[PDB]
Amino acid sequence: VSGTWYLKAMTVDREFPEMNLESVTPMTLTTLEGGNLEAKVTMLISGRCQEVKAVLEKTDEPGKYTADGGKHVAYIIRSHVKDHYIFYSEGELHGKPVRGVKLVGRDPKNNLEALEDFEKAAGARGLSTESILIPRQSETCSP
Repeated sequence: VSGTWYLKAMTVDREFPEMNLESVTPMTLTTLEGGNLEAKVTMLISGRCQEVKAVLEKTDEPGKYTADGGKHVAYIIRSHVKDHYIFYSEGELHGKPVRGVKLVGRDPKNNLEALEDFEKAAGARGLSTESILIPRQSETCSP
């Protein structure tokens, strides 16, 4: 899964209306020695370019990862649709609990079959009434 991916869809959390995702850059996934994953992506949130970087540490359970010393737990399941993955995670952001589902794919273009799969995952996670944001794609970040 190493290489470039795109954040194609995501459930929006009601806990941080102060944080609005305006645009997102491509995502770079680099496979760490040991089975871990490094996800890098820059997000234009409320005017500022935030460079995000997460180190996903493997666990005894396939598809399950942790980060920030277990303070963040994530599940990465292959989508029924080729070149897509459904990402789910629970954690804390600024001391406030947060969880969401994200759709990532090799191609930035909208794929309705993948979106349907993503929507089914959001339903399974208990987030089906939350807003869904199909983010604007950008090659770079600039306010």
